[PDB]
Amino acid sequence: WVVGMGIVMSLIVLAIVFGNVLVITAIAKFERLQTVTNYFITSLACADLVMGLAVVPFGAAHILMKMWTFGNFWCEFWTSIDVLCVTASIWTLCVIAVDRYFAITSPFKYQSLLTKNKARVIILMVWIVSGLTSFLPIQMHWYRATHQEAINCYAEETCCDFFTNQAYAIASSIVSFYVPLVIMVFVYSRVFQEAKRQLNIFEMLRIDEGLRLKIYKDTEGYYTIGIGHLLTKSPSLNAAKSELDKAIGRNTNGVITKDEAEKLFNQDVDAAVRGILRNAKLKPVYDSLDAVRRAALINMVFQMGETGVAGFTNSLRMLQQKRWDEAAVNLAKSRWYNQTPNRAKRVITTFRTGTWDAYKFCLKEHKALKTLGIIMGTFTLCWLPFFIVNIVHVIQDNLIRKEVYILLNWIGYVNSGFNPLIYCRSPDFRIAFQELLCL
Ligand SMILES: CC(C)CCC[C@@H](C)[C@H]1CC[C@H]2[C@@H]3CC=C4C[C@@H](O)CC[C@]4(C)[C@H]3CC[C@]12C
Ligand SMILES: CC(C)CCC[C@@H](C)[C@H]1CC[C@H]2[C@@H]3CC=C4C[C@@H](O)CC[C@]4(C)[C@H]3CC[C@]12C
Ligand SMILES: CCCCCCCC/C=C/CCCCCCCC(=O)OC[C@@H](O)CO
Ligand SMILES: CCOC(=O)c1oc2cccc(OC[C@@H](O)CNC(C)C)c2c1C
Repeated sequence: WVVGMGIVMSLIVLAIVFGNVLVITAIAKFERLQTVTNYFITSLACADLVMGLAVVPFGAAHILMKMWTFGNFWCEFWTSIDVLCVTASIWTLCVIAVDRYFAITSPFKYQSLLTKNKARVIILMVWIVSGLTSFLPIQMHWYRATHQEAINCYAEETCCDFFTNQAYAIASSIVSFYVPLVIMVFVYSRVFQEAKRQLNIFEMLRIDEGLRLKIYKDTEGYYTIGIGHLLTKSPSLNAAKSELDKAIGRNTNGVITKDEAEKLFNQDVDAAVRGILRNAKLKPVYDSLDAVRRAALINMVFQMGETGVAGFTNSLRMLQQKRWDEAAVNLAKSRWYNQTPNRAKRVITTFRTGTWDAYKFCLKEHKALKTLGIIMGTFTLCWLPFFIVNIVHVIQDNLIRKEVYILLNWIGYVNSGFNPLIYCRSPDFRIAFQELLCL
């Protein structure tokens, strides 16, 4: 049965190396992925690669042989490297957390304030400082316990149990794990809050309309481009090409850039708003509404125009009277609900709750932030037990077993393999993985 562990432990090392060398190379070779965030992810993957190559294997040999085989020097270095990788990870995660806060609050929503060069420096500092705090206390022997069971393990070359004194145990854990952990959970929950608060009509309509850069057909079969910019009701592609050229002011050939579609969208939302205040029936309702329900109203007029939306006379009467669940029932009784539901259901829910709850993690940059959060969340779950039980061993020392300790450490080790999987949520990372896997 001890063979079982051997296979189990060998399969783990491989997945850590395979997975992480993939992530490293994906970013190194593909420009679409050479961003500040992915620079920090490289720092993360590096730490898990050194973990898999230099750390886990000698952890498996230690367990399976019930002894150290590698002498005192590598015993010390193995420990110092191990601690480094865990520390450099969590601070890198804390940095990712911080960088995303400054991005989401800056007018340049979703893009880092740091330059690529600036990001290289932060990483280098993280590694240098982590390299100090990890190696130095160990080479200088400041970590060491003085009780007999411990001093015996030191003089014995074949023993490499991590015995420390309670002072270092507290000091190392707080500075290495707890401080960057607690900052990261507090800061990143605040980035999640900013994403949701900063949601506006432009992102809303970008979610339930998409962006296509070449001429397509809507669900009605009318020619459309950009973010739901209708070209003509006519069923002639040349008439649609004719309208595009006039709307942009150049020969387009039925294709546009992201810059050109953005100002059509900006004119379209202006128009739907200008329509609202021009219309007799729509004007009052809009004023009565909070900035969120207002956005839902614009959304509709974007899809249907003022005349069509003013037709919901029953429902418009109640949004004005703040009777939210009564309007929502009358909006479901519609051709609009029938025609397209994935989109209507969201709009109605917005009118109902007055919240963005229906649009959570629908935007690409928001899906991107969720992934990062899943990395962070998983790292916490995998390591926290170990570190909690670490510090419980300092207070009442005779409560946690060596078997329990080692096992909780291995729940940590196995975290070095989860990131590459999680990154399969990113479409940019998928296309990258398959190109590299030749598929
Ligand atoms: C002490 C031993 C065991 C581990 C040390 C590994 C060192 C050499 C590695 C781990 C992580 C690495 C960094 C991670 C990725 C960044 C960003 C990249 O755009 C340039 C290189 C740079 C700046 C790397 C420099 C070297 C680095 C610090
Ligand atoms: C004890 C053993 C595991 C240590 C082996 C050292 C390895 C992990 C280090 C030493 C130099 C490092 C590399 C130096 C900089 C490059 C270029 C960068 O664009 C991506 C990271 C990458 C590819 C690093 C990956 C990790 C690396 C290969
Ligand atoms: C159950 C878990 C088992 C996991 C099974 C996986 C293990 C396979 C072996 C990995 C060794 C490491 C190989 C490194 C990865 C090679 C892929 C790669 O990086 O390719 C780049 C190349 O295409 C540039 O052009
Ligand atoms: C016993 C008291 O614990 C710590 O002081 C401590 O602080 C730390 C800070 C960061 C990383 C740490 O390593 C996690 C484990 O993979 C180490 N692998 C063992 C076998 C040494 C530690 C440790 C063990």
